[PDB]
Amino acid sequence: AVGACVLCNSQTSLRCGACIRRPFLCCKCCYDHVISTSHKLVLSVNPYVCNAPGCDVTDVTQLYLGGMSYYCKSHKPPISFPLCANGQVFGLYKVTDFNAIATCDWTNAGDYILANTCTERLKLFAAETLKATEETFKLSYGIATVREVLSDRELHLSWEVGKPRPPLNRNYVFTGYQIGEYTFEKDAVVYRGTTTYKLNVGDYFVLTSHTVMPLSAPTLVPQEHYVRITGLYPTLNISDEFSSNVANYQKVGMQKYSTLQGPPGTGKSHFAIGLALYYPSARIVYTACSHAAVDALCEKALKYLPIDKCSRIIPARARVECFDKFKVNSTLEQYVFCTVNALPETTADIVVFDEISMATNYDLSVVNARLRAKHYVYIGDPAQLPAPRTLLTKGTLEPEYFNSVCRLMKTIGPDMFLGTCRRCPAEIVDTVSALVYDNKLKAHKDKSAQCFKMFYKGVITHDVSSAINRPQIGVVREFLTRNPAWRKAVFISPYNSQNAVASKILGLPTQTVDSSQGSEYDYVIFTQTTETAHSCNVNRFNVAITRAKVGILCIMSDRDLYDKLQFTSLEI
Ligand SMILES: CCOC(=O)CN1CCS(=O)(=O)CC1
Ligand SMILES: [Zn+2]
Ligand SMILES: [Zn+2]
Ligand SMILES: [Zn+2]
Repeated sequence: AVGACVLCNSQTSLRCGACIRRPFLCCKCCYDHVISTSHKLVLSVNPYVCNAPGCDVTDVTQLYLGGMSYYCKSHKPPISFPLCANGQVFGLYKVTDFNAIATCDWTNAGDYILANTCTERLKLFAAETLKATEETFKLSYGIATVREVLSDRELHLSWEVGKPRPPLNRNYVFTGYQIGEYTFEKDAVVYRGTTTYKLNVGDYFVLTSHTVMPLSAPTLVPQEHYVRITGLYPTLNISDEFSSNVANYQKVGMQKYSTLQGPPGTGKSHFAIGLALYYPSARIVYTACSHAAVDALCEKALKYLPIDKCSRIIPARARVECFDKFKVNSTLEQYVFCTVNALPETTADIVVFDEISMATNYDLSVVNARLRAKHYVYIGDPAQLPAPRTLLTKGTLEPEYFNSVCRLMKTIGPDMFLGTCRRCPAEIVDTVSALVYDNKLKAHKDKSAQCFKMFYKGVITHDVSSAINRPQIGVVREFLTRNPAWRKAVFISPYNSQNAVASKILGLPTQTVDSSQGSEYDYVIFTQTTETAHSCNVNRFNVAITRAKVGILCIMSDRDLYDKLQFTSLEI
């Protein structure tokens, strides 16, 4: 218990006992904390509790130092000094924002705003506190037990009484009982196990509540600007394919860390892999939160980088399927592709962190703790989707508050901006450029004349809280009969329940906006489903319409976003 203060680093024996993370607080900061919050328990080698037998006084403001022990007002000896006096709490080696982070329930957007506008040490305290809160909230949910096994992909569940039921979607991953991780989609429910096991009745599922480790490293290391490219050796012979990013790869070698805002289809993966061709002797660790984002970088590296110097790090507890073409778990390879949670303790000449809007400050800090690099490159787009904040239910989380990297890209601007979209028909590029990019995203493709929009509110039904709009799926069914080229389209919507109904009626492959991020399809059929803050979110709208290479059909509920779509309007 000899540590450093989380607000001014002043060494102390004091730790707040009411805080879920028990931060070390100095004599002056422990006081401003206990005097302005319900948090009154103070800890050291021994807690600040009354030493008199059977006495339950633990409030530090009601306690005194009786020589070597602590006593309340009713038990203190004549020669006793209060623990709280002169703006200090008695201890060895003798903040409004710290109080709000220590006592908030993380259900409001203002909680996340603060966790990102506060000092660096408070961002790590905020990130452990939030993650610990999120993990103890997983215990609140009830146990699901297999009642009847219908087939190899359908079952019927029996839920625990008294405890709420967690939302049935791919967002929530259960642990079977240790028969492997499992997931469900909606009394006919679909069951998907990470490990193929002959489903037994009586075997139950519980959400994987993992221990929240403390954070040591900052979210962002302190910025360093250099006059020359440092520790990296460029090629003079640089492939014409990657010539557009040569000035940007040099900016990467002349700064400790750099930010790259890359709208959809502007060449983020190409920039990331081309940085390896530009610094060809440099050891690069490629990281992202999801296995899908690490795999998309693995796909781009298979096409340009030597496959024998590549390695895909897969955690021993292999959850879902991964990239198979690289030698697995060879930590020492020049190119290592790995998710943030599976990152080994290693060093690199460059660390590339992709899909930065999906990172949390907890993820940012983990990467700085496991990887010691000469250069760090953060690639993503703050106009794309952030990580789901399971506790947040009141207020909207704006892009400048997703993480430190996004906060920077939205305030001081990004260091590098990929300004030309090569994926989308110009109708889509023109819509999202005006919507989220201040008219600075340019269209490489021409207008495809295959981008359509329909204003159809339909009928909104609900499977618990996940929404369905059957008349919107019916309008799509009518459209498909008249436009059979759209047979190979991917169906996208903001709700998995709309996607389950569209899968059975249309037969199209189905994807939620959130799971479609970073993917591209020739044709996209999007039904807005509802007029909610979730379905009207401009970042989600931006991701939804930028998945299409050739054509898109948008069946809209919101007049604002429908009027903003620079598409050909249809009728029926
Ligand atoms: C030369 C400086 O360029 C930028 O900062 C790029 N900026 C364009 C408008 S945006 O897409 O809204 C935010 C990114
Ligand atoms: Zn302090
Ligand atoms: Zn506290
Ligand atoms: Zn007492």
